[PDB]
Formats: sequence, C-alpha cells, structure tokens
Amino acid sequence: YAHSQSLDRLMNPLIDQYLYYLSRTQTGGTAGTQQLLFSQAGPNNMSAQAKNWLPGPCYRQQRVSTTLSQNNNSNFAWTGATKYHLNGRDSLVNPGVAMATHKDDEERFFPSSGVLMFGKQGAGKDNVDYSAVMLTSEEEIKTTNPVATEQYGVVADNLQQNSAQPIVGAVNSQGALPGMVWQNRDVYLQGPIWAKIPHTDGNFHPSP
Amino acid sequence: ADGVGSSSGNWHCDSTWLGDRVITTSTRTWALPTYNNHLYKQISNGTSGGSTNDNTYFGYSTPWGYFDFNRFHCHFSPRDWQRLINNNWGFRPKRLNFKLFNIQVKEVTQNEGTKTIANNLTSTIQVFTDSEYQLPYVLGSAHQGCLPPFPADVFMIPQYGYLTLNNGAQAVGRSSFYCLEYFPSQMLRTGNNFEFSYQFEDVPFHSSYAHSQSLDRLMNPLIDQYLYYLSRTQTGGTAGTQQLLFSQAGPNNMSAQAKNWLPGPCYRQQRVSTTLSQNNNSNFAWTGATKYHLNGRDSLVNPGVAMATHKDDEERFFPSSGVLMFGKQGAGKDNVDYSAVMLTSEEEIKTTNPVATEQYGVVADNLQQNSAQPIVGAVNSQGALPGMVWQNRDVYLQGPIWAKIPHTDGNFHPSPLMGGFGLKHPPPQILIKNTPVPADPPTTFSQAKLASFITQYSTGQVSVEIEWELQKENSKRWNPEIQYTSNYYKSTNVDFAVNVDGTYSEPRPIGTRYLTRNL
Amino acid sequence: ADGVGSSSGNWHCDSTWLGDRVITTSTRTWALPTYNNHLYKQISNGTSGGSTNDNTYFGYSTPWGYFDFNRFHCHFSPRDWQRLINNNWGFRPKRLNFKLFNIQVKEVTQNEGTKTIANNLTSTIQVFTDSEYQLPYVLGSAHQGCLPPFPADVFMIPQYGYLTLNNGAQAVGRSSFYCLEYFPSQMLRTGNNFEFSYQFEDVPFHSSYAHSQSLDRLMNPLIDQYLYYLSRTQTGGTAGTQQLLFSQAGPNNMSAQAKNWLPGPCYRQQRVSTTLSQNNNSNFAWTGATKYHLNGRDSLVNPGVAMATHKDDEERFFPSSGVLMFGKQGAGKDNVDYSAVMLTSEEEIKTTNPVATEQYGVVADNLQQNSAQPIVGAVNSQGALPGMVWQNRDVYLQGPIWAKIPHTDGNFHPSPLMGGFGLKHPPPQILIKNTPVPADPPTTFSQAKLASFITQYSTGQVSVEIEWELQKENSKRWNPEIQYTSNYYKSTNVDFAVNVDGTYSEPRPIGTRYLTRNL
Repeated sequence: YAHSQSLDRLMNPLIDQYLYYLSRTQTGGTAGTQQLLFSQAGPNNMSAQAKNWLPGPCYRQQRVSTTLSQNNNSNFAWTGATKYHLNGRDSLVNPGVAMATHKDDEERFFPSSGVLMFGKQGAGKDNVDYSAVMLTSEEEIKTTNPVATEQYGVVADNLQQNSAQPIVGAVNSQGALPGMVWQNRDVYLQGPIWAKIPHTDGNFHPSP
Repeated sequence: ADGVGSSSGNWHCDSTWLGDRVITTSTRTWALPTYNNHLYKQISNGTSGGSTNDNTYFGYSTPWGYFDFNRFHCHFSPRDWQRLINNNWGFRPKRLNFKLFNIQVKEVTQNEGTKTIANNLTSTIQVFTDSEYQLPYVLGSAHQGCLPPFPADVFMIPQYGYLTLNNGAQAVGRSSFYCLEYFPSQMLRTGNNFEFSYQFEDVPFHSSYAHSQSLDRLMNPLIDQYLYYLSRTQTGGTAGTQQLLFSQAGPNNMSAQAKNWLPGPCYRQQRVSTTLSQNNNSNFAWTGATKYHLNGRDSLVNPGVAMATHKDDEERFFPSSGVLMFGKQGAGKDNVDYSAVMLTSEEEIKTTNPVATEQYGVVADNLQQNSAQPIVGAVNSQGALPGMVWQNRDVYLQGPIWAKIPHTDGNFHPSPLMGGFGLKHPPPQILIKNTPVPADPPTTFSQAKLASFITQYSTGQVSVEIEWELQKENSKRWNPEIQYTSNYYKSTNVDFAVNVDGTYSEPRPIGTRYLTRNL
Repeated sequence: ADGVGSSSGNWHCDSTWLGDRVITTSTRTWALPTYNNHLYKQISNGTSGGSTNDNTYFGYSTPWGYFDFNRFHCHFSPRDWQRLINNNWGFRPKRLNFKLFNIQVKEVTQNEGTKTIANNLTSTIQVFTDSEYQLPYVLGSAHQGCLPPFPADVFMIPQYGYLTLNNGAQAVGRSSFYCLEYFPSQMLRTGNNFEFSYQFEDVPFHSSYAHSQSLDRLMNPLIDQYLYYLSRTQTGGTAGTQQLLFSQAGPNNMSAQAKNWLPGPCYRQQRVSTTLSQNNNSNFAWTGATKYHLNGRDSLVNPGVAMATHKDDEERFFPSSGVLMFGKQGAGKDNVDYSAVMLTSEEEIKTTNPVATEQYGVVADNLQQNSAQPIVGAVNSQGALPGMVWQNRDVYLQGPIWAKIPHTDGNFHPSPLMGGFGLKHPPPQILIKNTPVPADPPTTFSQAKLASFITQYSTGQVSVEIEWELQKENSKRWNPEIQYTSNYYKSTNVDFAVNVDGTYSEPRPIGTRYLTRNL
C-alpha cells in the first residue's frame, strides 16, 4: 500500500494550534532591534506547526539523471558512490536504507546505488546500456521517508550571540531518533522473497 | 422513556482517588453550528500568491464537527493535578467513557434585523465514532477546540477536515476523498442520548519524577577504578618526547572514568535568550531554525527529540523551536510579545539528556601521525547508539494527552514528541453533525440538489470519564522533596480562578516532574 | 415509543464484502412537495400546436411522489464499484430492504414577502408499495429523481404520473384511470416509520467480463479441417472454363473454415463521427435515424439491440442512437455540445456481436446460371437464427439496474435494452404523498370539495439495502488482466469527489467489463 497522507500533513487544515512558536526575532523597519514575537501556526503556515513525529533515517546518496546531458561529465560511479567501510574494505551500499527515489515532478533522477535494477530479457553481464535495465522506484514512501538524494534536514552549528550570526548545517546521514517512522523497501515480482538475519548480539529493524 | 420533557443525562464532574488509581469525570456544555452549508469542499494552497512551497496543501473540509478532549486540563483540575504530580512517580490512562445527552436542536430565523431562535423538536443530529480507524486522524495535532479547562465555560465544537497527498495545490492520483455520510451513524432527537466505552491499550507509565543522579556521576566517589585510561602521551619538559602513560581514574578525575552508558540522542537546535540584547540582531527565526526536509518541503522541528532546555545557571536561554509554548489568557494569534507566552522547561532531564542547544560531543576527524596533529569534530546530531538512555518530554496540565502512532513498517521509540502517550489504537474520533433540514421545495420536480435549508444549530452536554492508573512513590530519600506549591504571598487574583470580569486563566505551565528517583 | 422527541431510525450507509456476496446499504435525506395542489389532472398532447403525431400522449398526473433507486451509483460508491468490476465475472441482486424514518412535516406561511416555516406535529404522510403490480410501472424508463450518487446530497422526490391509450390528444374507451387513494396505504406522523423487504426473483448474472476470443477465431490455428469448401469455380487463364474445385481450410485461410456458430442479431444504425468534418453536412439526427413503427407512430430505437459501437481502430465513430449517453455535471437539458456529454462504448462485445453501424452480412439475391452473374445483397437487419450467440449491453455505475418485463404472451430474451436485469416481478413502486390539511371551512355547509389547504411539505431519511451475489473469477490466464484504474498523474480535482464549490461529479462512465473469459 501507499500512504494517502504524509507526516508533515497529518493536521486538521481548518483549525489553529493552541501552541506557539517563535515567529519573529527582529522588528521590521529600516533599523531593526531584537525582539521575541510568537505566533500560533494554523492552516496558513503548516510548516511551522508542532508535530509528534519525524521522518525515517537517511544515509545520503548521489543523484543521477536519466537525461545524460544533466549529469556531470566524469566517471563518478564508484568515486562519488555512497559506501561503507568494514575492516579496511569499502563496499557500495546497494540499495541501502529505504528512501524515496525522488521528490515531486522529478522522475528523471534516481539515487546512484540506491534502487533495485533489473535487466530486460537478454541483457548482458557487463557495461549494459540504460535501455536494457529496468529501474524500480520507491517514490511511494516519500510520505514518511526522506528522499535518497536530498539531505535529511538542517541543525544548528554554533551558539548564537549578537556578535555571531546563526549557522545551520546540513544532515546528510541520520541514525534513529525517537519519534521516527518509516516504510521498508518495496517487494517486486522478480525480487527476493527473504533473507537470513545474521546471528549477532544486536540488530536494528532487521528487515532486509 | 425518551421524550421532550425528560432529561437524558445528568451532570457528572469530579474526581475520585482510590488506591493506585484515580477516576476523573468532567461535563461540559457545547454548541454545534452548521459548517460549510452542509457541503464538502476541497481546500488547497499553492505556491501562487506569494506562499512558500513548504506551506502547500490539498484536502477537504467537511460539514461535520468533532469532539476532542486531548488536553489534561479537560480531565484534571489544578488541585487534582497537584495531588497527582506531588505524590506519584507515574500514571497512564486505563479506560474511557463518553456520553452525549440533553440535546437541543434550535432553528434561527432572521428578517428585518430581527433574530428569532426556536426549538425544532423533530430535528436530529448524527454521531458516530470511528472505531476501525478508517478516517484521517486529526486529534494528535494539538489543535484548539478541546473541552475548556473550566467547567462553567460553554464551548464551540470545531469543524472537521483533513489533508491528503498533493503536488502544489493539485491533487494526485493517490490522494483520497472521504464522505463521512458513507459511515453508519446514530441519529438523535432531543430525547435520545449517545454513549460508548473505550479501553486504552497497554502503555508505559509517563515518568513523573526527576533524577537525583546524572549518568556521568553514577560512580562510587570514594573508590578508584581497577581499569586504566591513557593519561599522558608526551613527557613533560622543554622538549617532550612521545610516550604512553596510563592512570586509574578515581574521585579526583571523574570525567576520565570508564562508564557503561551514554546520553540520549540529539538533534541540535539554536539558542535564544530572553534577554534581548544578547540575541543576534537579525530575523533568524525561520532561517536559523532547525528543520527536517520531506519531499522537497522543509518543516520546523517543533519541539523535536527531548533535550534539556538549558544547562546549569542559564535560564535565559531556550532552544528556538525546541520547547512547548503556551499562551496566557487572551493572547492573540499572530506576532505576540514574549510577555503573553508561557515557555516550558525540560531542564529536569539534563541528567540523561544532552542539552538542546549544545553539541552532543566530539569525535576524531582524522588518522593521527607524527606529521599530523589530532583533529576532533563536533557532533551536532546523533542517532541511537547502543548504551544510550534518555527521558521523554514532560507532560503539562494544558498539554496533549495522547497521539496516534502512524501505521508504518517501522518506528523508533514511538513516544509523541509533543508529549503524552503514543497509541496504535488511540481513543476514536467522535464526529457530530446537524442533519440538514431543507426548506420548502419548488412544487415542480427539479433534479438539482436542494441548496435551501433551515438555519439550525444544536447544543447539549458532553461527559467524559477516564480511569487513570497511578504508580506510587517508593523513595527512601531522607530529606524533603520539591513539591508544586501555591505562592503564599498576597495577590489581586487567585491563581487558577476567575477574575473580576469572570474569565478563567491558567497563570503558568505545570509540569509533572517533581519527585525524584535514582538512575 | 413513537414520539416527537425520539428518532425512528439511524443512518446506515456502507458496504460489506462477505465471500460470494456484497451488501450495500445507503441512506439519503429527501424532501417531498405537495404536487398538483392535491389534485389529479389529465395531461395530453395532440398534433395541434405544431407537435408531431409521434409525440402525442394521454395520461394523468397525480399528487403522489415516488421513491426510485434504479441507478447503480445509488447503492455503490466508486471504490466499491471498482472492487466489483475488477474482481468478479458477474453479479445479480439477491434481496432488498427499504426504510422511511425520521419524518418531519412542515407548514409554510407567507405574508408581506415574509416566509415562515414551522413544524406541524399532527400532520401525516401516506406511503404504500404496489406489491401486486396493479399500477402503471414507470420505474424502468430511466428518469431523473433517483437517490443522489453522493450521500451528502439532499434530493427532491419526483412526481408520479402515467400514460394510457390515446388517439391523438383524446382518450379511448380502453384508456384507464387510477386513483392512488383507492389503495390501502400506511399513514405516518413524525414518530412513525415505514419498512418493507423484497426478494429478487432468480435472474442470470450480469456478465462482467470481455471475451478473450472471437467467434470466427475459435479454431485450432495449427491444424487443417477435415472438411472441404468450394474454393474455385473457374479455371485460371486467358479464357477460363467453369469447374468445381475444393479445398480444406487450414490456418492459411481462416475465413473459409466451417463454423458452428453465428454472430448475434442486428438492427442496423447510422454511423456518426466525433470529428465533425467527417460527418455529412445536414441535420440527419431524426431523419436518418433508426426507428420502429408502432400504431402509426415512429419512435427512435434508443439504444436498441446490443451491438458493438465500432470495429478495430475506429473510436471516433458511434451509432447515432445506438449507445448510452450520460451528461457531465451541470449539463443542460437541450442542445448540449458534445463536450458536456459522456458516450459509453460497447466495443468489448465485438467478439460475438455485429458492429452497430455495419451490415450483418451478405446473402444471395438470385438464382445463378451461365447467363446470370451472381448477385449478393446486404443484410442490414437480422432476426434470431439458430446458432447465434450474443452479449447483452453493459451496465454502468450511473446506469439503470433493472426493468419490468412487460406482461405479454411472448417475449424474446427479455433483457432490458438499456441494461440491467429484466424482472417479471421487479422491486415494487413506493408511493408517498403529503396528506392534505384543509384550512378553515366556511362555517355554513357547502357541498363543493374543499379547495383551500395549508401549504405543507415533508422531509425525512430513506434507507435502502441490497444484497448482491458475486460470481468469482476462475481464470487460468497467465498474463495480467486489464483493470479499472485511477490516473496517477496530478490534477486540480480528484475524480469522483467534490470540487471547491462543493458539488460532486462523476467524470466518466465506468462499465463493468474488464476481466476476460474464453468463449
């Protein structure tokens, strides 16, 4: 199934919240002075409302376009790939944690190793053109799952003061936070049915 | 026995304290308008018009209203809330009972500026609960329209509406539409009443207490460790040479001891001061905000993962979006001064929880060698690590009781980030509507749907009863604990009481964490 | 328990899917005007006034209204209709349950442009079903006034009337008059309710599926026939001489093979193109129409016997009157453009059914001899021949459910030509009327019937429940079948949902034929 709602839209669109947020830190005008003003977020501003939940974890990956001219001219397949490092070996994360293939109105982009790839009948082993492969798409989970190529979000990088303007850094990889919800990767007619959970002291969400 | 001249219910409002449980029942008077002229309407917001992509939505507004009691002040009084928080380590809701009774439906007539209200004895209202969770669940979003905190206030029932998938202001094929008349509902006249019962699924006690220890201090202060750490990598002197020296960390050096546990996860946020001159001069509210990015939209993390509001001896600082904010009675909607808001504080959890503004810690950024000095980077956001322990965000007298855990393949620690109890099968939504009564039709047949109705509203009483289980405080502490207290000094008004003009106010947020425990 | 202040029913609207059956219940709100000022009136149309002989009629209009749910969208939602058509080979109605409840009767007062509506608690309505089929049965005529497809729409009850024999605008001795107060009926006040049950007579499943084969292709493509046909009557060459040569028809020539079956009957119709420039320039609508002639009157055959709308690769052509035509929401009555109508398509049946526009075939027109070259004429209309097989016309979400088979000495394949289930004893007619309440009489006796009444109308809720039997799909087909799908691409509105202004629309006709079977 796909969700008919998204985490950020779970609200009642007709009613304001009884809570507040920090709307404005400065007076408007030619020379502004610092202040703290607060607002209740209603339907007008949905992005600023308080919420109970967070999108699923991410491990960021590189964006490839099916239109060739949009891609960088270089061989970035392995070098720009998203990898994990185990006992001195680097191995591609293929496909990795479940993340949406793309956001709205971009179907030409897909994460480099971040999606399953099936061949058409008679496809070769090595260096096969894009026409013989069949790419899947996880976009159904973009309701709860961050997009594979884009950042998770932004967090504060410093302490603010009148001498220091705020700095906000991007979160490319995010482990589990309390309040996250996510969807597992989809299953396909030609895809794998099961896997063996390794025998280990611990695991997290042991879905293949 | 259902009739015009006999009441279908009584006013039950009070609490009773039995042993390990408390039962709080409360009754209110409500008024239900006709919404949308008995129509469903799609509502949407696009980027056109100067609005941001982040605020776009698509959905529907329904003629139905809904009952919501999701705030604690609905069920508890301020005196009952004090008995709870001072005497107990924890509590959770056991079960629920709901009633609608004494229903009046009235029609409104206007001509020549004259306005007449009269009983319509044959009109009905429709009520159903969504037991199978087949509708969008809007309750856990902390909206207005809950039962008032003060029992003598008559309140208006909020309109029901929901959102679904969109691209900009446009719907997508998956976006779904719900007719609430496509559900079986009970129809009631003035003699009829409505009731149902609900039982909460098993949920962990909310922890009402603060820790009397901190993770980093769990040690015996009198004894050394039998383990070692790397104390010194260089000889002292004018020209030092590299060496490896080791020490046992005792009471003298506590920071260097070995430990079994780690502080809870963090997602860092920006520090705002209540003293204005200390804040940067700029509008950093949205730009410097901590956000998450979902399908091309950025949304503020409000409040976010539970983290301490501030460290020791800084009460002027708070995380920008990282704490709950309540308004004082009569506060406006937009751009309200700091004086009208009431900020909460999570500082009680600074024992196990990293501070919201500060970093989690530092990790090595490189490989060290005699040609390369060590570099150590700051960790602003940290996901779950084995060995972490943390506290959930506190609950407040006026704060939300529960939320619905989304239905998903996976979740992590599904406690609501605003507060309260996460529930897979929460209390159902209770939807109510005035049944439309059309005016006289044309006397010659027309296929068009009837657009002309009698203006009506309905009033009545709603009663809700929750049974709460209590976790008694077993502490062996010698010295007296901190309690929630009313100020002894004189004042013009009593706190949590009506004023001269007759309006009820809550002067401050009251958290639940007062008694203490050991880690 | 019947009283003013207690409801006599509840709102039951939903569907439940159990195994081989589905039960769809639906509830609506209705309004009933007083018709004809409580009078029966004869109505007629003659040739005088420029009207055609074909349109003449004689009949009566009655003060009574009637309930009609004969369209599928009354009972099914668009989601339920999708579950039905995608998963099932067939369905038929098993049984029926009907209810009237929560009845308000209201009086209207007007003076000085002021309009007052009030309850009249002692007024009644009258309801009876015609169980013995003793009245003219008007339901199977595909009129307006059915329950709305959308449950939140309040609808007006249509006026009842009937026609009988005429010569021009004049009655004949056989033409009959019916008083509906000459039937026993139940009288209801606000506390009273009405109910009855009905069981459908046994009827063949509607076939929801398309054939994956065609009559002419039923053969084994790999094998020759052991039979022969006349392949060649003349020697090839410059001067040929007559001969008889015979061949066995194999895969190479399929058209010439022997076959056991024939396509269904046809009554030919005229071909219209949706591309305007291809159509003749003239008004051929009525003149070039296919008609039948009954007692000096010509009437269009609309739609007629079931025939394929078009052949392969021509979707622009459709038979003139030979297909059902639905309007888009808000379409007018008269001379509406092609853009507002929605045409259906029967092309799924082109496997067994001749195409509506094209001929049935060709037959010999003469006896052949060496002096007479063979002549072969076209068969535009073909009655039943032994060995024919055919499909009935498809049923649609907004199309008619059933019809009453006329009571006659004989019929052939009594399936309704518009669609649905032919029934000798269909669901009865449900007739409803506001009982007249006269104003004050003169206080001195007068024999004249009272012409002065209190203006009244009534409202209430109607609930109907049908149990449908399902025929599950047993197909062993390997490749995936065609399904009914919502478009994935973005749009301003959701299909089958309300818009910004709040009106519900059905964007397209949805037929029932998607899954496939073998002949």
